[PDB]
Amino acid sequence: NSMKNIESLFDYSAGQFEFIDHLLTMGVGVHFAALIFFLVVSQFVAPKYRIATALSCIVMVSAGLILNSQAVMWTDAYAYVDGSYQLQDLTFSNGYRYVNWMATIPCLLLQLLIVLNLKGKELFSTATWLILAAWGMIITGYVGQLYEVDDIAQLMIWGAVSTAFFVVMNWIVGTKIFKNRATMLGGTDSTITKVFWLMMFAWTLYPIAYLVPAFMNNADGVVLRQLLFTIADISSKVIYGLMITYIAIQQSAAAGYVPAQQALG
Ligand SMILES: CCCCCCCC/C=C\CCCCCCCC(=O)OC[C@H](O)CO
Ligand SMILES: CCCCCCCC/C=C\CCCCCCCC(=O)OC[C@H](O)CO
Ligand SMILES: *C\C=C(C)/C=C/C=C(C)/C=C/C1=C(C)CCCC1(C)C
Ligand SMILES: CCCCCCCC/C=C\CCCCCCCC(=O)O
Ligand SMILES: CCCCCCCC/C=C\CCCCCCCC(=O)O
Ligand SMILES: CCCCCCCC/C=C\CCCCCCCC(=O)O
Ligand SMILES: [Cl-]
Repeated sequence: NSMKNIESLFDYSAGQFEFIDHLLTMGVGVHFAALIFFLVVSQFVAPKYRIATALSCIVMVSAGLILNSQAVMWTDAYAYVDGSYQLQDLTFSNGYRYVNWMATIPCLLLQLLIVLNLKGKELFSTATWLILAAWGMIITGYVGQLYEVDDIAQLMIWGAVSTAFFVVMNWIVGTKIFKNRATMLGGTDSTITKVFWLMMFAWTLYPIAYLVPAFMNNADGVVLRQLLFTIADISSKVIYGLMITYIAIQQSAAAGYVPAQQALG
């Protein structure tokens, strides 16, 4: 997993290396700061939607820990020798991000179905096919990135299969959204449409980072990839969670829940 990724192939100047480390540690503070927000505001959510904010708290920490682990692993592996940071130990890899995706993605999707006001049979059903679709996407994508150094052909083929799941996944998401927004309260039938387009954008940065080894196989591609993941993380997890929370609170007010009615006031 360490020799299979392109990061183990290049030396990095002090600028490139300190910039990556600063990206990873910044994502930590952003997520753990967001955690405190999602934690505090969960009281302003009616019980019907409160799980939606608790799932954001889980994502914030699941991502913050992996990011924090990525930073420490980033430093342990490289040592400044003769004007450039050089690989010293095989401990860094992007594979740990994919494991973070197996957990955060089901949490990001489940809280979307909760603000849409699904329940019972359809919730457990729609939730089962989206996760198995996301898992199939994450796994096929994990196998392909194991060849981002040896077999680029395999990366493409596995990337194609992973994209097949991605398309099917979003098709189910969009279908459920536009077939259930009329049920949403407080005027959130418009906000949920915006969250969807936020989804379609942020989630599409990952496959672009997945392909950086194919069109920019250099140290500046390693920096571009992490910069892409950083933009994607902050949008698919933080901003996405803020919109989900705003929707959760808004409907809580419309339903007559006072802590949300006084919070928005
Ligand atoms: C040889 C390797 C095997 C190739 C196979 C891997 C490719 C999978 C892609 C599409 C089919 C799977 C998706 C089919 C989804 C049908 C179920 C569904 O979508 O229903 C959900 C519903 O909208 C909510 O209740
Ligand atoms: C490896 C490449 C394989 C080929 C893949 C490339 C082709 C992509 C085509 C469509 C994307 C669909 C994205 C999902 C967009 C949301 C669709 C939706 O919301 O559902 C329709 C709705 O019911 C209407 O009102
Ligand atoms: C941290 C949050 C999320 C939603 C991570 C999401 C990742 C993806 C949607 C990755 C998608 C890929 C596809 C479409 C095909 C190439 C390989 C990937 C797994 C990177
Ligand atoms: C309520 C407080 C909100 C902010 C959360 C706490 C802020 C923590 C700040 C930095 C993250 C700590 C982990 C980064 C490690 C830095 C050293 C390294 O490069 O590995
Ligand atoms: C591969 C694993 C498939 C998982 C299937 C989906 C499981 C989702 C089950 C529900 C978890 C969230 C429960 C929150 C519901 C809130 C509504 C209520 O309070 O009754
Ligand atoms: C660690 C928990 C794993 C959970 C797996 C359950 C989800 C399975 C979904 C579809 C898997 C499709 C990927 C094909 C596997 C072959 C790739 C390989 O050889 O490693
Ligand atoms: Cl991530």
